[PDB]
Amino acid sequence: PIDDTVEGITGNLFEVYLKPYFLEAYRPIRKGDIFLVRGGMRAVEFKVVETDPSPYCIVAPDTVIHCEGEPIKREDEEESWNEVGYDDIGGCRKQLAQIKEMVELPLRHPALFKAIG
Amino acid sequence: SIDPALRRFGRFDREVDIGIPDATGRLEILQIHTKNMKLADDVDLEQVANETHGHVGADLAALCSEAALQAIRKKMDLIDETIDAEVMNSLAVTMDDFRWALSQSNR
Amino acid sequence: AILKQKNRPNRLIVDEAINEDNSVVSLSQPKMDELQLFRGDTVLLKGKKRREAVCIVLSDDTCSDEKIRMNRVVRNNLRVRLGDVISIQPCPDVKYGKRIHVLPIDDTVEGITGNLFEVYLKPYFLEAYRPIRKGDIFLVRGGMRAVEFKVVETDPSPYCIVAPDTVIHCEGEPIKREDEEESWNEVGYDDIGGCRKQLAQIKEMVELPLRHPALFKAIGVKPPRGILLYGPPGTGKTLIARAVANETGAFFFLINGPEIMSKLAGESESNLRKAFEEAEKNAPAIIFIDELDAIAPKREKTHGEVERRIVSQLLTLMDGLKQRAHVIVMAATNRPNSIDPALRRFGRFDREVDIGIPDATGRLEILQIHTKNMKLADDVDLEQVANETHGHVGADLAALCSEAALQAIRKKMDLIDETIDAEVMNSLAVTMDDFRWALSQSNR
Amino acid sequence: VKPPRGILLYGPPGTGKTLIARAVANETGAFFFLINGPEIMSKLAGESESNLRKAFEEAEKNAPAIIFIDELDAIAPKREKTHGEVERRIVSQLLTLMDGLKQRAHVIVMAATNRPN
Ligand SMILES: Nc1ncnc2c1ncn2[C@@H]1O[C@H](COP(=O)(O)OP(=O)(O)O)[C@@H](O)[C@H]1O
Ligand SMILES: Nc1ncnc2c1ncn2[C@@H]1O[C@H](COP(=O)(O)OP(=O)(O)O)[C@@H](O)[C@H]1O
Ligand SMILES: NC[C@@H](O)c1ccc(Br)cc1
Ligand code: NA
Ligand code: NA
Repeated sequence: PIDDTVEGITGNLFEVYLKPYFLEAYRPIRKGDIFLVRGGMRAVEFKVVETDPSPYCIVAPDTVIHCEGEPIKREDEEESWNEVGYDDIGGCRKQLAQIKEMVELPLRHPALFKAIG
Repeated sequence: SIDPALRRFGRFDREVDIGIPDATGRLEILQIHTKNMKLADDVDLEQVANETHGHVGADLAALCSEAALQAIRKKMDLIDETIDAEVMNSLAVTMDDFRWALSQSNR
Repeated sequence: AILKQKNRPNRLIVDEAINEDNSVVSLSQPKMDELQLFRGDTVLLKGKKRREAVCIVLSDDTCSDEKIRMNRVVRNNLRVRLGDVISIQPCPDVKYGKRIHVLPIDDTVEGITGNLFEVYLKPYFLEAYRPIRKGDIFLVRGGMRAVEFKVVETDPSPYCIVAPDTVIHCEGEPIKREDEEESWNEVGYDDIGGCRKQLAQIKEMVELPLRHPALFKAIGVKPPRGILLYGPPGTGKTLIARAVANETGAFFFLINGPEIMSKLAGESESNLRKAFEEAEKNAPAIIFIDELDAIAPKREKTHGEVERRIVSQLLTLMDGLKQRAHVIVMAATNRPNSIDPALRRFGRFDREVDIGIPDATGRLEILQIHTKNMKLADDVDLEQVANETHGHVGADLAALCSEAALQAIRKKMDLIDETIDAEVMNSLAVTMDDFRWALSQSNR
Repeated sequence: VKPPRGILLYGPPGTGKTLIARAVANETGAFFFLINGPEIMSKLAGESESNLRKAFEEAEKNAPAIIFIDELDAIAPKREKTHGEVERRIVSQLLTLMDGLKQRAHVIVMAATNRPN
């Protein structure tokens, strides 16, 4: 688990979050993946630190899931827990599209504006 | 109400109207603010969206919190340091909980 | 290997009294049948911190099966709040007491002189066969005040029935109110009349954040942060806020609008910030802002930059309140269209409750509340008083009751003319003529 | 039971409001402390508030006492008719002192105005 995302939770996280997430879903996963699971009026994050076979596999009914060890530090990883994104915004598609266009070049391609007047 | 000199060329050069959502937008907002909740089969978020004319996103977010807290209050009685994940993950918010929230008049 | 049942039928949720007597608890009739209890039976109640109480159980046709009605004296003796759980069992083996020892609680008898036993204890126990337990604190009303006593021993021990033959001993060092958990001069929901529905709404709003604060480090859902109470002056807005703090066990910090605004520039803002920090440090807490409009009028009605700075400071402090766990801000105004609308934004004052003027039934309840320490003559007709006080608010009715009592005293200070005597005060009756005199004055 | 704490006397100038307050103090043997509105408001910022507070403390120290505020409206007009933050501070100070009056045993405040509205 990623430490900040399980603070204030107690109990069996595996049974509550990981089992339903993977159950008969045959999810493909890769070593180094960070994934988000929702339930219980919160969201928790986990990191895939190893797989066998390596470095990716399908999590199948026979797959054993190990969860023992030192929790991951959220500051050491790139993830979106509790960060708002466009997926958190409903019912103003056209206004958001306008704003996206307005900021695309200055925020995503800033070097452009030392080339052009 | 703001100082019109703020709209001069090179200051606030663009304006965008973020209005009130329509029924389809309200449904999307309700789906966003329940995505971490367990909703019972009888929850009809489309009905909630249809009857919340004029509400904005903050109103809908407050409604969803109110419904979830009502659900908890109803099932804190039969249970009464750190809360347990299995308890929280099996609690379902029901249509009755949304109906209770929609029937309060103090917001 | 070493266990026992968990969902026990004798675990009940604590609910408010309908019968305000210290010795009585009420159950539903089906629950009494399930537990094989009968009207008048003595029962043993178990609460928190291994506290116990002995009471007489009666049936009540409005009690939910899973709840028990008990007054605030019994709740304190059991160390429970409304909404907590107790257990109840039959207590058939209670004997008539040979002797008991009781002591007064010091603060509650200050300024009284005379024989407290004869004035308070004798009428309280007389032919009532009250069950009592060692360690009980109980409240007795009369003489236009309330006094408190502690049961420090009983024989047999640790509980008995106080019967006509029981000897009551009262000699020794008075009990220190600070060493005990009791409700003397603390306002509760039993001190509030004529706004049952509004109080029920507020109770629901604060239940989880003030009573179950750990919940909100488990879940991402947001509770109410600010509750605005609207209504004319004197409708009990401060009373409600205080009562909710007391009944939930929350720290209570009062901010009074004029007091903040009497300060110099800068000191007003420091005092607001200090209030929120003290509340956070003692959370769960309620901050109550009395006369909010003195601090936070609409920008139209501000004629100064120091006044605008103070409103802005309050807005910023409300915004910080999410970072302050288990703190609820309640605020009161009688000019709701007068306060700054930015106060109603999501995450500031998110809820509003209209505390209106009471109706005739509510006025009667208020009159009963404000006469509960008085001796009322047989001819006092509080229903008549309630019927004729249309438009009055709680403060008006409280003033009326004081005025009637002082008129009664003036009429019987003449025929008598350092410390007043309990027997004099406890035998003085307020009469209908005294209420009629009060109702006929026009100078309030 | 609570006695009256403050008594407002209303009437045109010269109808005996000060006379009444003085006479009640003398006939009851109460200490009498006069606060005159214009005199308070002639003081610098801060001195007005200190003088109000000092009046209530002296009355409490000599109780039973009557504080009489002559020309109350010079100190405590409606917020409409205040054109300054020092004037609003002074009204607020008086409100706070009245609220403290329950903690000051046997002190009655009488006040007079010819503009009660
Ligand atoms: N609903 C009520 N029940 C009992 N007493 C009340 C009620 N409302 C007001 N009072 C009495 O009026 C007085 C002032 O009430 P307060 O809470 O200060 O009113 P507000 O804050 O609304 O101005 C108190 O003595 C209080 O007991
Ligand atoms: N009712 C009265 N009886 C006798 N003299 C009065 C009366 N009312 C006013 N006066 C006289 O008028 C003068 C001023 O009265 P004062 O008490 O200052 O009035 P106010 O305070 O109402 O302005 C005093 O000399 C006082 O004796
Ligand atoms: N001094 C008190 C002592 O006489 C006494 C002890 C116990 C009991 Br029960 C009553 C009285
Ligand atoms: Na991170
Ligand atoms: Na105490």
